[PDB]
Amino acid sequence: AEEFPVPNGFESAYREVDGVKLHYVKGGQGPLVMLVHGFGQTWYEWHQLMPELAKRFTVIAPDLPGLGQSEPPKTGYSGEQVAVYLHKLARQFSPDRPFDLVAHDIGIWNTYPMVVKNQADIARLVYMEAPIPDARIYRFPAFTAQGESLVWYFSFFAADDRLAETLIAGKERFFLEHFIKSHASNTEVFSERLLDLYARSYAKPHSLNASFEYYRALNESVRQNAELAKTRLQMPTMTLAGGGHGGMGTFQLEQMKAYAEDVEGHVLPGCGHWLPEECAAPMNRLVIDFLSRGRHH
Amino acid sequence: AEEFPVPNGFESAYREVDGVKLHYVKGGQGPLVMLVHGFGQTWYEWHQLMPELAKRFTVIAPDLPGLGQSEPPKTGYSGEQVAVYLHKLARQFSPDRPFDLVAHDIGIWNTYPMVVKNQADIARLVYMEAPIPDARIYRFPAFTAQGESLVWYFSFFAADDRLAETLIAGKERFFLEHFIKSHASNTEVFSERLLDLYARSYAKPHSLNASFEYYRALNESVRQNAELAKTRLQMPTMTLAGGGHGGMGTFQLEQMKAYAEDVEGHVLPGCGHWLPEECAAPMNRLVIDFLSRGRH
Repeated sequence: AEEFPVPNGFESAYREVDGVKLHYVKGGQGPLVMLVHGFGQTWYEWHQLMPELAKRFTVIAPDLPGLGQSEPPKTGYSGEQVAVYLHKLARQFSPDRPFDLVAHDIGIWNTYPMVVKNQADIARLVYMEAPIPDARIYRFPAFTAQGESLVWYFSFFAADDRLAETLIAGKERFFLEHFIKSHASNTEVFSERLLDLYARSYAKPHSLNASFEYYRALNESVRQNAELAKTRLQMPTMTLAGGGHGGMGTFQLEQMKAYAEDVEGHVLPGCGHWLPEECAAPMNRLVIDFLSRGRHH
Repeated sequence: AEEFPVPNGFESAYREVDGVKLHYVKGGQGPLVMLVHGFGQTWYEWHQLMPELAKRFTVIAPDLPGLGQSEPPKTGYSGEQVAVYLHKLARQFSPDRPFDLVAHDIGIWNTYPMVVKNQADIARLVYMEAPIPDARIYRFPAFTAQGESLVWYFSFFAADDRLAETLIAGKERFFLEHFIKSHASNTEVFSERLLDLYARSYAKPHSLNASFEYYRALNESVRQNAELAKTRLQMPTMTLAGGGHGGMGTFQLEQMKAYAEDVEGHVLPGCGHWLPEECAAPMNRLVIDFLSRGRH
């Protein structure tokens, strides 16, 4: 079965990596690009970008461990642990050449450690719409003069007693629509049909729990990254952020400058957190152009 | 019926104030002291303090509009709106003399405007365990290196789509236990019985909604207070805060220094947010002694 429709000419498949069955969707020919989704979603957030990239690259979009159709991690949910699975997955398809990486939201948390620990394996990097886990996350506000803040939910999801799963179980579809739209500028792209697809996936009990385990491991990820960040990233990097309601704005590039020697950043006006869906045309263009500076099919 | 047991020598009663039926528990004789509860609770949080205070004062403990056995406000849930009800209630019982005010948690939000606007009516003031709504609240962090922060709940409760009611309905007891214990140092004082009583009260649909409407009005209250704070408080004031897990620590007094000319503060080591229950004896002593400096 497939939780989301595969684009024409792509295949949905699985690869066992360190005892964990990872789902991915793959298509195209050429150098490898791996696209890594974030919270609330699955590989499917990339489905509009994938066909365009596949004209020039071999494209793989995995489901994060525990989310979509991927099994939960056997080690743990900290960035360094999850990054092992994703690095090994990518290297199965590109064992002799570096690959490109695009990541959104917690996709960043789950890839940064393998990028910094295997810099020669990463040709070009695109990060969008989330902080790399570090001390900066403790400076975000609980509450704002406009209402709910961007990341108060970090505390909700990290809370003990299974607070989040206990409250959200059975109400996943309601919760996800609120979470997504509250972090959006162009809310209209989130049709009831699209929200139904995403909600059905994360409502699987192991996926609902997995989602929150990423946040329960956040402080550990921060501790890991404090050490890792002693070495800056050397490969070409691009950051994207939304400039509209729900977006990270200038924070994305400003933090990345501390991590990367070679970074260019863009803030997309009228776009919130969900760049691939809210602002498909400009986001896809920025990504395709940036990756196409390097050798491609 | 009664949601909580009334102490001997006290009466559970109601008064209409601006078309809203307010519940309160009252006892004692002497000058008036009004005790105002906060979120997750009702007049009952004061039930241990009340008999002691009633030896020297007339004591009234109202349920906030929409909570306990009080009807929802017919105006709104902003601090200035709610304060009118509480001010007029107190004046029904103390028309000719200033009265004392003790407030905890959102009881502070719901009283500050009537205190600053009617200073001649307020003899002495005790505020514990919550910020007065102002820009300082925007500095509290969303997340900490130890896990959940103190006030991420402000965003959860203020969120639209009835986010909080929708997620919490059917799980009111579970949620309230987590909320209370996560903000406590002394969790043992919250027995299954006590938690049952508080949960049943705030689970009334209109009370569950009322609870969060106070937070949905918080930014409005901040804006209101920005104007009101141009006038400093002149009456003798005491602040209390918990020094343990869940408490506000030094914030309470430090904020109050910006508001009040005459203020003393205490931080109670080993106590969290729920001072009247977690640390009843020392809290009661400090309140009684502070208020007994005035004629009683």
